Amino acid sequence: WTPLEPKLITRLADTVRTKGLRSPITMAEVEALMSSPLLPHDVTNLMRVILGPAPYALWMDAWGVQLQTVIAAATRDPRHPANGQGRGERTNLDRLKGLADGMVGNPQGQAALLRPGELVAITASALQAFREVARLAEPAGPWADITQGPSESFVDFANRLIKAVEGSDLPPSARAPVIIDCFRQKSQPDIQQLIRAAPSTLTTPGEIIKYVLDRQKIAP
Repeated sequence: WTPLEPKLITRLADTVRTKGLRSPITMAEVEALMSSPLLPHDVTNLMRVILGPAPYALWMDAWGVQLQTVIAAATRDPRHPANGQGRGERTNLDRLKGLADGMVGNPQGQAALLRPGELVAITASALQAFREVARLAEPAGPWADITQGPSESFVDFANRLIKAVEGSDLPPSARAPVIIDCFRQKSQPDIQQLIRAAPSTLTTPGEIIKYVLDRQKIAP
């Protein structure tokens, strides 16, 4: 786990802003730092600094497509650098994500696992996702967009929310009440009433659900 210096990125991003986020210099400056390969996690951290958390999420969406494009591209052209080595290994979105066994929980080891080149793909793909956001401008939320539905399980959804919050720009405290707050934010009245009727002795993304589930039980 190698923490990158945001101060440096901040200075670079500062120039981008001064030059205009919608300006070309952005790609130049961004390409300057990104000139080299990096991790996907840091990519978000970097972009987050360059672009607020609002547009950050938008970058994720574009990043997803950009990443997918690389996967399909590699699939179409058995000569992609993001590929293990040949058309045998073949690149994967998950792999580029770093969820591959041996890569999860290990950034350095993950990069060392991923041949030299795929990183660049992420860097470029990230740059592409950036321009996508620069073009757009929608104040969307990470968890704000996440809403609990009747079609989707409460726990299943809660996981998606928790996972979102976990990978969101929140302080060391908002990562608990925000998730639960989300539930009592919209969700349903039945569930809402459960949370609202919940005890004031617990307020974490675990006991709240555990309690709700404990209450839900199985009448029928």
